[PDB]
Amino acid sequence: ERMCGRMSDFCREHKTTLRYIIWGILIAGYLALVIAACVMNFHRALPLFVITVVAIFFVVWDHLMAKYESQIARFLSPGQRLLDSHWFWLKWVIWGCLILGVILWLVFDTAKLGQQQLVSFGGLIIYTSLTFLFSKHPTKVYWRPVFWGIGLQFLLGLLILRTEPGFMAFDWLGKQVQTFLGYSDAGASFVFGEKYTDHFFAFKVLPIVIFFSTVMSMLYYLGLMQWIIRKVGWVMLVTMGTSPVESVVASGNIFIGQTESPLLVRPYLPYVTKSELHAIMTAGFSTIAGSVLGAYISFGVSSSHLLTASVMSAPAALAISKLFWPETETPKINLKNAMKMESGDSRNLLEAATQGASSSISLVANIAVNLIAFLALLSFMNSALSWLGNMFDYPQLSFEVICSYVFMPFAFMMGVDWQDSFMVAKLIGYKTFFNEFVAYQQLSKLISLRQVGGPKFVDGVQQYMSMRSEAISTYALCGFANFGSLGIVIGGLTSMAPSRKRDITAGAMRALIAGTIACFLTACIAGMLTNTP
Amino acid sequence: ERMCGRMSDFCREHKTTLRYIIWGILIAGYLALVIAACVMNFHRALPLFVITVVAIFFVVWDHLMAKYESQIARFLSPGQRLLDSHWFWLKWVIWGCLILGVILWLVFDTAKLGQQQLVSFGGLIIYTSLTFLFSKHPTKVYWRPVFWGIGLQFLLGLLILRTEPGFMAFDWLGKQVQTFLGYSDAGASFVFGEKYTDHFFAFKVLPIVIFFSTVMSMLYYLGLMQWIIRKVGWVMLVTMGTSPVESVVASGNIFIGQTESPLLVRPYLPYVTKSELHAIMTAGFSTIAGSVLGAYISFGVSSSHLLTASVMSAPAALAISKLFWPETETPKINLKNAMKMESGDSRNLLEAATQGASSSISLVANIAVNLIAFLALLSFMNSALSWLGNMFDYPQLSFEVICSYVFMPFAFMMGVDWQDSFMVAKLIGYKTFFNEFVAYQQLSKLISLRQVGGPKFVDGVQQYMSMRSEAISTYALCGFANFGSLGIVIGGLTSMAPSRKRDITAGAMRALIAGTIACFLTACIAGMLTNTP
Amino acid sequence: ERMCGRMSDFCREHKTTLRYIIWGILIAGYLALVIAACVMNFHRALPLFVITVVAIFFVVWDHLMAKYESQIARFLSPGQRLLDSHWFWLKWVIWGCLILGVILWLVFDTAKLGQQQLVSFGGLIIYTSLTFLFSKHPTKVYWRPVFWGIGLQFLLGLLILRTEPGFMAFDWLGKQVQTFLGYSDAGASFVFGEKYTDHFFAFKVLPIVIFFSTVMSMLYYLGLMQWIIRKVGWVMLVTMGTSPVESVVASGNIFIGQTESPLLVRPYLPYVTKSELHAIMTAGFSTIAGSVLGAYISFGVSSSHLLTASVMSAPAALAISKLFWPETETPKINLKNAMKMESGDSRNLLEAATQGASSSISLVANIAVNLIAFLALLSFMNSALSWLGNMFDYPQLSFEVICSYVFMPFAFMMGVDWQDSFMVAKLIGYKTFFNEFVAYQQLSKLISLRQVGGPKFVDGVQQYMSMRSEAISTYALCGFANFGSLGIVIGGLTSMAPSRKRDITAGAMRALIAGTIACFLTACIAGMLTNTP
Ligand SMILES: CC(C)C(=O)OC[C@H]1O[C@@H](n2ccc(NO)nc2=O)[C@H](O)[C@@H]1O
Ligand SMILES: CC(C)C(=O)OC[C@H]1O[C@@H](n2ccc(NO)nc2=O)[C@H](O)[C@@H]1O
Ligand SMILES: CC(C)C(=O)OC[C@H]1O[C@@H](n2ccc(NO)nc2=O)[C@H](O)[C@@H]1O
Repeated sequence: ERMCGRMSDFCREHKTTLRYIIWGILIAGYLALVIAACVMNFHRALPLFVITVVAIFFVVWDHLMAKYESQIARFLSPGQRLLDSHWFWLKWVIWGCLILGVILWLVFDTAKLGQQQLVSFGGLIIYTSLTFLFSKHPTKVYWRPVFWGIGLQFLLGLLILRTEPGFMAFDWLGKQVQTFLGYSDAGASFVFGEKYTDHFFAFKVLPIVIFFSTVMSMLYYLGLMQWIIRKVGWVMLVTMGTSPVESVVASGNIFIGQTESPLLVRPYLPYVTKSELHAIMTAGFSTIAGSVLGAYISFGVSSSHLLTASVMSAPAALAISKLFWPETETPKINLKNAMKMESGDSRNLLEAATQGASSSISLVANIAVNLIAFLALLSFMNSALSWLGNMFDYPQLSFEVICSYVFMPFAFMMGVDWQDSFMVAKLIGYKTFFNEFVAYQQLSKLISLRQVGGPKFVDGVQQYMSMRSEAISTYALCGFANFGSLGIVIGGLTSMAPSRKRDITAGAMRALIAGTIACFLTACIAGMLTNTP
Repeated sequence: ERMCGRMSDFCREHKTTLRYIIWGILIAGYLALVIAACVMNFHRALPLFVITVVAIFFVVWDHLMAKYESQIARFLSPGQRLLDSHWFWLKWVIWGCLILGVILWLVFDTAKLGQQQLVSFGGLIIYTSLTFLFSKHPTKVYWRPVFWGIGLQFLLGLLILRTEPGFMAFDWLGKQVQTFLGYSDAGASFVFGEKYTDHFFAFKVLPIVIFFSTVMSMLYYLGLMQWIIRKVGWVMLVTMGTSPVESVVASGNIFIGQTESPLLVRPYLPYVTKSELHAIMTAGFSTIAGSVLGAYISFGVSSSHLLTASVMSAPAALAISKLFWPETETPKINLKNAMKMESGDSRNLLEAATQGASSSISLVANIAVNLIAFLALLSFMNSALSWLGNMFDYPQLSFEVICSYVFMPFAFMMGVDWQDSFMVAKLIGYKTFFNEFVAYQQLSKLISLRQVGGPKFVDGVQQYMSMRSEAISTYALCGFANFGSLGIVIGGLTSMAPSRKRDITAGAMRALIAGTIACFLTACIAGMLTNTP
Repeated sequence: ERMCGRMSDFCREHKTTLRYIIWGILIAGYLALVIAACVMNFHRALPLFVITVVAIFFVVWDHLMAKYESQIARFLSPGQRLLDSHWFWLKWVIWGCLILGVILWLVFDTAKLGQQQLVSFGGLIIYTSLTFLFSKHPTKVYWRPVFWGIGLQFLLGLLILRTEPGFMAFDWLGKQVQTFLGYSDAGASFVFGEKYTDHFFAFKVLPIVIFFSTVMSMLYYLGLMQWIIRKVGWVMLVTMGTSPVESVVASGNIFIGQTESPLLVRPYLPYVTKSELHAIMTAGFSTIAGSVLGAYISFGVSSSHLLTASVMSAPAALAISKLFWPETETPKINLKNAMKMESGDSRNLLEAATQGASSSISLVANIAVNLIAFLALLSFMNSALSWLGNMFDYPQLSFEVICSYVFMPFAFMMGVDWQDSFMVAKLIGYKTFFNEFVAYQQLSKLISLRQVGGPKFVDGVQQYMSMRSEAISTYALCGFANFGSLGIVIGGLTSMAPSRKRDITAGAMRALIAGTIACFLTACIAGMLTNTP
């Protein structure tokens, strides 16, 4: 017993020092492995060396910003005062310079590119104007979030699309995510056997979703996801000027699904204002999760375009949300509380993985049941429309025919050419009434038809559309905004915050409309930047 | 801003007028489409014209009954007083006339028809007498509900079976329902692939259930289901004299499943009396849902017989409920509250569809798990009985052999001939211990064997039974009354009304027995009316 | 009415007499059937006669012990007093005799058997010593439970393994269980079709689990399971000296899963001491449920070894629990309350079956989702380790390679030979990180490779291992202790006893360690007793 007591006392004395020493030893061993790998063959060790260098740089940056925050603020303070003193006259100069730059760039670039590249900008203006017309509180609107959101969308699109080094990186990331979800697919062969490929949707895709959920739970436990969310949220906060919680949610939704994104700020969900809740819902509807990215890339959709649309949607979502539902009440939640995100209660990484996997049970069942019901309803609608048309000697009437004409103006305003506008409208209708999976499947069929080659017109029916229309469709359809998703989001949010149940239902439909409009704005910018083939 | 305010004021002024104008314009457009279709070719447009005519007739009837209710009541009032004044002597005359008519009809028709058809009437009397013997409160019984229920069953059966125009309509409706669910069958190919036919029960049937649930939720939101329920409930109320809530529930169960039927009067479940709760459970157990109708028709079961049994069961269920558990306490719930049914809270039709689809998740899983467990138990029971019989040199002993002898008297009393009574008893045992699905499957196998033709007796074992026995089996087995299904009904009812859990548990078994007896009474009437082949 | 009243009075008078008479008549009929079967052919009727004889003997024994308990206690009392009077000097004599017998038995047998058999006893000593070193309260320990637990384990292993009559009985029981669950396998063909064999794990095994749950619920309602639990618990209580509640829980866990084990003493969970809660958790972690027994036997694992390990684990679990976390506070719960177990509230057997089947829905879904997630994580881990190894010119690095070296000492201390220690270590790592199912699958693959025959070494990689190593692996891996089960057990126990939630969370890891240590002790005993092939 005496030896046990002495050992306990010794452990108590050196606890912090022992933890520091063991962590340092582990880090030193990792560095030794890296240096040995570099010594043996640097070319093979290049990725590990790059990862180590970037990790060290980020850690040093974080430590410096933490420790020296006061000094940096003191250094920045005089500049802010000088700018404020001269701001009154200088604001007009800045605005005039920005307008002149916009005019010059638009004229030169878009005029040289062609007429269609300019209709995209026209559609962007039209969409922003229409959102302003039908706003909840038109009189009280803050234009800084809207203008900064559009500017950030433009800058990100310009960098990613007009620069080859930017273009390649997103393709590389898309390939990596596809490979990760391919690893996901293989693991599900055990449970359902090697004949799991027979039932493609139920066996591959739903385990893909489950594995993504488990991985996200594990990363949340480790504390990586939170870091990236904080970085992007700080960028949006320091530029757009939005509230902290809505910014954090918007940053999270880029790689998190709509259902699980509010869990980031669940503890403060009861106290959020109506505007912030509408912003949360709009961000949820306007961005897709990482799980579907692999499947969509597999269909044939471009990885770079998908990732660019996902990144660009969040600023668009916030801007459109602010313009649609401007805030009229003070925000109670503080920045420090919002940025802080509680880690998983799971004791160890494997418990976090188990808890993350278990949650997915409901989601897959809901998705499958909803798909079955809505596809059956679509078949019945097609049969009934065909029956009705036969009376008037037009037996070809169907859901697709109606949706082609109904949604054509939106496709045309986005910058698609006249002929392909109907085809894009069909996809937009499929995305609206049914989940985007089917619309992306149709788009992949069209892309395959174009790639194979052959007659553009087998008969008076067009078979495939141009590359630029495909890019614009990829941007437009990158969202979870569906008439079926409306119910599940309402249910989940009301479950998280029962007190706010009355508020959640009121703003859901406006949130869905705002999400669709944000997708349209992203498509407009992409069309404006992409050249005609 | 001023223009927006003026527009808002103008919209506020004409709100009701604008809604009326837009609805009228839509109706006028529909009428124009109908008239154009009739002009072009009346023969093709015949169904649309008939539907429009019947809809207009029903709308006008409803409007007139609403507006002129007081005038009609005033006109009816003197007749009621005159009847009441002379009722004392006239009641004996009416009863004697009814008895004489019953005697004449029974004698002529059944005596000419044969002996077996008369045993059906004998069995009807026997079942009613036995129910009266073992009533909860034999002294206090109201015979008007029982007599009116039997009379309505007889009238509906007579009309549907003995008249060709009545017989054809129910076949037509059965075909329509079959096609309507076939639309669901196709829709589930997407989720489970084109090889879904490999696993027949799990893939086709459960999506059939899901689609039926979604369609029922959508119709409930629109407000059609409620209309038919109100009409049939009013008929039963004005003839049988039962309480309003039980009548509403019974009318709904004709096309609604037992699990979802109480949702019609969910808000008033806490305050219902014990007798009304027993009536609800009996109505739930004695009728089948619309979802299984398509599958059962597909197996080979006659559509007209299935629909006729479903329609006839509800009056039988109410009459047997009243006789078995007569009410001894006053009914609190009013007619207006009961007939009024709150529409779905879903904001839009598609939200209603999603919510209806989501609820079905539990039901399908419960059905699958229960079927797996009970079929495994059946296999074990057969193996153990065969093992025991071999000791006594009878290795063929099995569940079917015992159930053939055990349930033979019930089959014989229903009017089935002596030879086929054992085969009907096997089906009755399968229906009692396991769901009606397996029993209908066996009946379909027997019907196919009869239709193919061949030896009636391959050996001393009979292979198939006569057509009339098949009809009586179709009537007898049209119910959801099973031992396995007892638990789920109790769970659902307790979930809806936690306060009444003690009342729910006490009366479940009696309700199940009452439902089985109501099914037997319907089978007896069908046997009485159907001629010997 | 008067006749009904007279009948009711007559029934009330003879209630108890009538019930006794009807039960006696049924028993007499069963006896007549048995005697007729014996008359016709005794050889065929042997099993039924044996079952009847054993049942009669057990009923008579229970009745006699009930009625004559006071007389037996009075007869036993003088012996207890005489032993207590002379215990002071006699205890040393007893301990010395036990030690001398242990020395003689160890020397004579093991020295003859070889070096390998003795390392198992050495490992047993090492494990006990290590558990004693790191005890929660090392100063205060009661050694009688530990010594008696080890003695009972040794005796049971000796009887079952070294005697042919004992060895055959467990094989017979295993075959019976395998057939009993093969009955379940057939029953699931209906729901999933005759092509259910295509998806082996999802369709066969999960229905096996469902059927086991249903049968266990039915037996719990009938009241058989409780009888066996009481008998074994009384044996453990009268020999080991543990508290009644922990003994009751441990005895049940032999054939009951960890999740449902505390429901036996749920009402008293709030008042249990910390040590008793630790014992409950340890017993839960160290034993497998009956459902997996059929599947594991089907894979090829020996039935006798599986059943022997399951039986032996509970005494080992209790002994290790007491040694690791000794009790420091008084037990409030009484023996009578603990032994008494409330029966299921289900009204009839079929309601119990339905309720048992319904409960299994969550378990199967959780198991499938966890398997998918963890297998995907394993694939990703193997790919990443292979990528890292290639940099250092060792592309074969993988999870198996690391776990072979990491867990080798544990395998060696159990008595496995040097060459097979690494192969056993891979299985131990699989069991620790993932559920025992995958480890047993790998063991079955190895057993099949051995049985088929061929090269022991296709190359410098060993292909299959010896029989004794397979037996030791079977003993070692018979547990539910996994890093993922940590969360599920904590959640389940905390759901039952919110008051003790903090204690449940505090003492989970120690129980998880103790379960693996107890499994290792059982494996050590099995290795010590099993001869080298
Ligand atoms: C799984 C994908 C390929 C699919 O075809 O499903 C369609 C619907 O699944 C919803 N969904 C999906 C993922 C997620 N988190 O990863 N949260 C969601 O809500 C979402 O509404 C979408 O429309
Ligand atoms: C689904 C059919 C084809 C089947 O084979 O399963 C039999 C069991 O399904 C229950 N059931 C069915 C439908 C419904 N609403 O549409 N409510 C229910 O409860 C019903 O009680 C019976 O026991
Ligand atoms: C079930 C078999 C076929 C399987 O492959 O999965 C293994 C996992 O199933 C858990 N399990 C199992 C039974 C039970 N009660 O009978 N309670 C449980 O928790 C337990 O954790 C184990 O690891």
